[PDB]
Amino acid sequence: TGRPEWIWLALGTALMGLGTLYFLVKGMGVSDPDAKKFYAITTLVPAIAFTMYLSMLLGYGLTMVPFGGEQNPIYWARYADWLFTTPLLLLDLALLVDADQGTILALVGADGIMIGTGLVGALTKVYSYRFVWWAISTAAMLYILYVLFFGFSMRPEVASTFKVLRNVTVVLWSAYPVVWLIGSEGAGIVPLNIETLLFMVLDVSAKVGFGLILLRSRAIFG
Amino acid sequence: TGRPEWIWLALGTALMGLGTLYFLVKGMGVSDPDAKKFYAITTLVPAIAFTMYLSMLLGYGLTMVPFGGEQNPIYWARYADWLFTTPLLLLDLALLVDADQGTILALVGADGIMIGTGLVGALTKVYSYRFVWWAISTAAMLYILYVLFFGFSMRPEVASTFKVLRNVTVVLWSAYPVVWLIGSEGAGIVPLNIETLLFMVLDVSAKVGFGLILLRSRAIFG
Amino acid sequence: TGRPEWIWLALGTALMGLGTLYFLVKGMGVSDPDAKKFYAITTLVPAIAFTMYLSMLLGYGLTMVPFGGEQNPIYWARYADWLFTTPLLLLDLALLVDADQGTILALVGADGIMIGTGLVGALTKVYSYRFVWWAISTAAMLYILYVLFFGFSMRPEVASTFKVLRNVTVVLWSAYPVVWLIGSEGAGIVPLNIETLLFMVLDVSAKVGFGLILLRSRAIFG
Ligand SMILES: CC(C)CCCCCCCCCCCC[C@@H](C)CCCCCCCC(C)C
Ligand SMILES: CC(C)CCCCCCCCCCCC[C@@H](C)CCCCCCCC(C)C
Ligand SMILES: CC(C)CCCCCCCCCCCC[C@@H](C)CCCCCCCC(C)C
Ligand SMILES: *C\C=C(C)/C=C/C=C(C)/C=C/C1=C(C)CCCC1(C)C
Ligand SMILES: *C\C=C(C)/C=C/C=C(C)/C=C/C1=C(C)CCCC1(C)C
Ligand SMILES: *C\C=C(C)/C=C/C=C(C)/C=C/C1=C(C)CCCC1(C)C
Repeated sequence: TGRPEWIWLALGTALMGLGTLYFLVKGMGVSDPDAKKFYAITTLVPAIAFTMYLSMLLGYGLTMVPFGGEQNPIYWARYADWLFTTPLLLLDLALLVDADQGTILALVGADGIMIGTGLVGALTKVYSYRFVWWAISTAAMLYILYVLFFGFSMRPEVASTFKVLRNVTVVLWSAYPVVWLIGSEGAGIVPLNIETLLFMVLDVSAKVGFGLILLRSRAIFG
Repeated sequence: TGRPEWIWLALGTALMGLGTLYFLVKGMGVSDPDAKKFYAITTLVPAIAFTMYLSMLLGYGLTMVPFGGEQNPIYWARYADWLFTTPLLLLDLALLVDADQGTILALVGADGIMIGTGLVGALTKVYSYRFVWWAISTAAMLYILYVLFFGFSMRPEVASTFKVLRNVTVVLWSAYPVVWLIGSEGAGIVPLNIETLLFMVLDVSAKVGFGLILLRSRAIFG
Repeated sequence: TGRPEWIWLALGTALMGLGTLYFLVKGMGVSDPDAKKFYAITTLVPAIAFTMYLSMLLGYGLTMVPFGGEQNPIYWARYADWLFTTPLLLLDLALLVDADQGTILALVGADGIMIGTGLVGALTKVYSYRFVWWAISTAAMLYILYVLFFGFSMRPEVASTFKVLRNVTVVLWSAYPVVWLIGSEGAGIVPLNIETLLFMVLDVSAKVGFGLILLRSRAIFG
């Protein structure tokens, strides 16, 4: 359409949907309860992402926020996505290592704060304050990464899959705050169509890429 | 008041409240933990519905959405209701059959998508796109119905209650997308006071009717 | 800033943050899973409260609501806080007594209704109706207090800590509806800077005060 970034929202919509369908199919047959648990969280992730990608594509998930002397296009639908899919991704990890729910509770609530403060920042109309929220959200992200490495004898099946996925997580996830900082939500350094591409590549990799590594491994089974 | 559908929102408010009070009373005495679990989910359902019915009655849960060349009255409070009560109803079913949480996870997330996409559609200002969201929401509903029948040796107590409730669920729930399609959110075929009546009858049956069948059966006990 | 209540929002921000940091530090070392579970819920509470306090301080968590012939400043961010932290506080209590999840389900859903109806009332533009929602929210609160005393052989460690915390809860929590009634959301009896102070003292006591009593006791351990 009339938004130059439309193409990347369309690609992302498409990629998230085919990823959802693929994992849906693959999960057909599965009766292993544990595996059952990874399939559900892992298919749901790009399915949610599919709908929020679509909502951005169709314009619904877009709003204008005034700040720094301009009317800025903010895709808020990203935070509706992440709010659910980021804890679910952390859920895949906790289960994979069989995390005490006390740690799961810390991960999921730290995540909510991360995203919730992400969202507040996205929509705050006082230019400098946006970066205050970014910082707090970053701190929660840094806490989550802390736990990923430091908050955790696992079955050797689980170990190599866990370490890979954790590696993929820290590298991908750590990129989100940077893109946010220099893109349209932040200093306005990198234009919106480029930011959206960046987020499209991270989003598909962190959900569909992450999911293919998880789901093709017997780490997930009994 | 000045809205012809006021009477059905008042009736629904009333019926949901007396249903809540009745189940509250009935749950008095109960110490069976399992039964405890069905009473809580089952009383909470029309209690939430009570407040959202009230919010529509009082006008709070109503908003105007512009599309197809008119200003359309959309009761958004329905989705605030369903968002919580529909997974809770699916929760009553999963527990009753002792569903693996992997399936519960699939049901509850598919439900969120259903309602969440329902809501997006309700509020989208591009007339044709509303039906895109309707379709996606319908697909999630069809998936849920799939699991209800196909996603599941149960204690014979549970079986006859389960089958009845599942039957009631598929027939009632399948009616919601139709009403949405031809009523005010959709093609505008059936007027708002009639749609609201339809939704009032489905809502009370699916929550209070469903609940009386559940709660008068020993299916729920130990 | 230009809002006389700014000082109490700043104090509260500060106190909630240092409380979060303190509990974070204290939870360092902890490997007891159960204790793990109380630390996470208990640190998360003022961390959420910290961000919502900040959001009010910075003006984001503030909105104008028209009613009774004036434009009223309503801090909605309080309900975004309570929505998560009040069930979490009830969670600390249920676990401490090892509540059946059927009761936990009743507590947490009754809480959601309480806060959710609190919020509807806060934002309703029909002056008299606000007090209808207040009443319904109060009823849910009274139900929760009912369960706290009546909805529940515990390990004697847990007992004296439980009774104290429950006492602190009933007295603090019962004060919130009163402040709401006579303050700016309600009859407008007590000015906003005074209400905000009241809420700041309750909030810190119910979260940080409550948490210090909980976390310095071996009630939380194995
Ligand atoms: C059945 C399988 C293997 C995959 C099909 C699912 C559908 C979606 C695309 C699959 C690709 C996943 C790769 C994850 C990681 C990334 C680094 C990809 C970045 C995305 C950008 C475009 C790349 C091309 C593709 C269209 C596959
Ligand atoms: C104690 C018991 C049995 C019930 C009282 C609870 C209060 C609410 C009404 C109970 C009725 C439930 C029937 C569920 C299914 C439906 C098909 C009903 C459709 C509703 C429309 C009006 C019907 C009349 C009533 C006011 C009972
Ligand atoms: C390490 C410890 C003991 C505490 C430091 C955490 C930081 C925050 C303040 C701690 C105080 C908690 C008291 C809870 C109950 C209340 C009745 C307090 C009402 C608050 C108002 C101001 C009181 C002064 C303070 C700044 C401590
Ligand atoms: C879609 C899946 C991913 C995995 C999205 C992850 C997003 C982060 C980890 C986002 C982080 C942010 C931070 C740390 C700073 C404020 C802005 C963000 C919300 C983008
Ligand atoms: C209140 C309890 C019920 C049981 C409500 C159920 C609603 C559905 C199952 C609603 C479905 C929708 C779909 C499938 C299509 C888009 C519009 C709806 C949200 C009405
Ligand atoms: C921050 C922790 C607390 C413990 C906040 C508690 C708030 C209540 C228990 C709030 C109750 C309300 C009621 C009962 C009546 C309507 C208005 C309120 C939402 C303030």
